[PDB]
Amino acid sequence: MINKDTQLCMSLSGRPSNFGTTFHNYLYDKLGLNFIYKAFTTQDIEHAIKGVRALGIRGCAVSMPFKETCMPFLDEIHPSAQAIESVNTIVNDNGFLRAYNTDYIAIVKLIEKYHLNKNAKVIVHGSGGMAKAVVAAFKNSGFEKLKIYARNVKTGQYLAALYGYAYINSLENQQADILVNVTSIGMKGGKEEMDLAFPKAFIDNASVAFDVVAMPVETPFIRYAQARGKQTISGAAVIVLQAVEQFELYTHQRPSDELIAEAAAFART
Repeated sequence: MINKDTQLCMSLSGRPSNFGTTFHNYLYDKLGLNFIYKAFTTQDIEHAIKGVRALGIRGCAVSMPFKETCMPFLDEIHPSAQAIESVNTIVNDNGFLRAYNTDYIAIVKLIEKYHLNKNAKVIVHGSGGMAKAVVAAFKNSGFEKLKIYARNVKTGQYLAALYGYAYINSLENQQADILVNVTSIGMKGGKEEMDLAFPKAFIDNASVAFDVVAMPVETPFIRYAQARGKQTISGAAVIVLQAVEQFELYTHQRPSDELIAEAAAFART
């Protein structure tokens, strides 16, 4: 039951999804919070962000293609967003817009949650999407042994140079303990849906398979890792935790694990 004091939280993207509108509104209801959430789009990021401030909108998720173009209009870029020079979350504190990156925060949190060993050898396959957030999260968690495997050579080399890691154009001779997929390989509907993000021989020799692809959870990479009894981390965990972190920033409440799982189930539908 909306009233004048209800706070609006929102998202801005070139192609809005229903995930956050479903997920956040469910949790507001369950937690007794006088908040509503809606996804929006725009063709004018400048006046959209200036609008969020002027209208007293509390919270705004930022998606492609605005994660960098929003930044000139914000008041304070927090370390999560500084770490990868990209914003996915804005919190309006009485007109002062503070910027975060909860994809980065989520990845750091999952590294910790799964007790990944900073002495282990990591290979990241991919140079786009979540690659930068992944690479930075590992670096700032103290991992020194990481290689970026990617088909885009210049972007691959850049990411390695920026974070003090190495670039490889192939997997020959390489061993690794932690395999992370940040490509579109395995994505439902993609041309690479039924492809492996890493070769079986590589997965066999690894201990951890972390696939940032979220749909399906059971990509060929994840499924094979499970068939070999390896530890797995799925992209669904990333999407959910990054949303939870936004929710907590906006409302000052962290929902329980039980309610997050119900909300996630409500929103996958």
